[PDB]
Amino acid sequence: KTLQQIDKLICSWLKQIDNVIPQLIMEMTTETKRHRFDLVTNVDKQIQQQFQQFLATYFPEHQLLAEEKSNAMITNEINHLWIMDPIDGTANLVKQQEDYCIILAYFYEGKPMLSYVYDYPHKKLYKAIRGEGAFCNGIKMEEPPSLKLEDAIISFNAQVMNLDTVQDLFDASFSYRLVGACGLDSMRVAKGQFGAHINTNPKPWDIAAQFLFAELLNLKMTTLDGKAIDHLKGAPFIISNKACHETVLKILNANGGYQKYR
Amino acid sequence: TLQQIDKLICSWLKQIDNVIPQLIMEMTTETKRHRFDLVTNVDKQIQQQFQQFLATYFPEHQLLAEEKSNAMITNEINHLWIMDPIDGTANLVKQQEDYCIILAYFYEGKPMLSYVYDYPHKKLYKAIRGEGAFCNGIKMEEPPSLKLEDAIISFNAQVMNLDTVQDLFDASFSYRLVGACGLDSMRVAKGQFGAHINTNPKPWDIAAQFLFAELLNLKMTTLDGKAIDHLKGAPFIISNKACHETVLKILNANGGYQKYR
Ligand SMILES: [Mg+2]
Ligand SMILES: [Mg+2]
Ligand SMILES: [Mg+2]
Ligand SMILES: [Mg+2]
Repeated sequence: KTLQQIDKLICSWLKQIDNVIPQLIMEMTTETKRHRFDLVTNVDKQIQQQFQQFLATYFPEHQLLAEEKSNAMITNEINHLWIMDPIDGTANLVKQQEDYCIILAYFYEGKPMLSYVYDYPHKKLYKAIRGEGAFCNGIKMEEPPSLKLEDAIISFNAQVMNLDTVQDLFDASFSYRLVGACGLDSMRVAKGQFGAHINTNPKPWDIAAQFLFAELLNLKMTTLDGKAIDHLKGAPFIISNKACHETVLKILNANGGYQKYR
Repeated sequence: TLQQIDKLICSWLKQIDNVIPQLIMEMTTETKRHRFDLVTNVDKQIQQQFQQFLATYFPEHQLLAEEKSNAMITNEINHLWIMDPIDGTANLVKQQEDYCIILAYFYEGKPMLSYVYDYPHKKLYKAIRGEGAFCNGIKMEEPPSLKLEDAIISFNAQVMNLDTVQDLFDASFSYRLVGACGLDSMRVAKGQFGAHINTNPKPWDIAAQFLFAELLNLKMTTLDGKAIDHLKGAPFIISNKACHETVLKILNANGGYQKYR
């Protein structure tokens, strides 16, 4: 199989989920996990099951690393690895029915080859294909214009950060917005609408697709130390326009750094 | 009937839909009071064109609007339209997304028609005294009750004290921000958010919301619980009914929400 061929299969499968999701929204059940605000719905689980049955049924060699199942499951060493957040932004799904997505990323011998962020509520499928480029619904994306921090909007979670560094990021930037799903706030950076998105504790599925978007669109995607991220393991991370990446990291690691307690 | 006036407004909106591309094509950006206070040709032309519409079809009606001078009398005026030609100009210029047109009509002080048009996503929220509130025709209903602890909230955390920001985070389900008063308010009308706060809105930022709040059974007041005068700003909130008091309580507590540094 060629990559365009695999993409044809995956797009096709993502598109056919437009048919299923409404039914699941209509019969939505909710459980908690690590605490009462750590939600998981019937929608998350059904989308994951169906992808795994789809993977089993076309790429039986390939593995799945995904949020709503256990994963061991090794480096890398796994020739063909899929990583999935069946619903990124479950809270938003639950509370708003909007601003959530589906994340998939394909890795061959550890190198990222295909990435998808599907903004279902707005029927906007973002994908990235190595050798072809990045697209939103077939409309090819290009590297965004340079944005300095003071000219850019930033997105991050202000509840899990020391309020001093929160303030500094407000002061240093043009404005603050939050969509509330890593894949969506990440896409706003890829489109050039936000200068940078931060998440101080993502799981691997929250950021798996963004790797290839960052590469093909000359974005910086690093740890909050400016280091490479290991796609199997999470790390605190940033996805940024090139002209403001250094400035945001400088601000975050300043004065003892960015955690509550420093 | 306002049904009639509504058809005409809707038809003006359709016409503006065909116009905005051209305006973007030749977009031009200036700043007003500071580097963060933007205006573009899109703002100016949309406004000028409603002014023309109104001079054509309703010559006794008056217009209070962001991009022009306004005097223009408090009380004592029978047909008044309030306009924010683009609400979320920062979003337009920075994101080309999440901005709206805000338009509302007031007959002897009373809300009769209101319009929040989310052009980017082709969604028109309207409200019509006697008929109801609509989103592209689908009738909007009063949203379910939302206690604060089960609700997402939206506000500008930069303009506020960081102790009351925290206390607001502590008491709600989560925090989001769209960045246009029109759209953050419509999230509340839809029950996606429990409340939205703006501490220093202009009349045009909040003018459409009065009529939505009334018909959908929301609360809309100052940050002291009072009636808002539609002709002048005031620090304001629009809230699901089941979280209004709690939010106001938290905002006024420990000496208030205002910056101290
Ligand atoms: Mg989760
Ligand atoms: Mg998830
Ligand atoms: Mg303005
Ligand atoms: Mg405006």
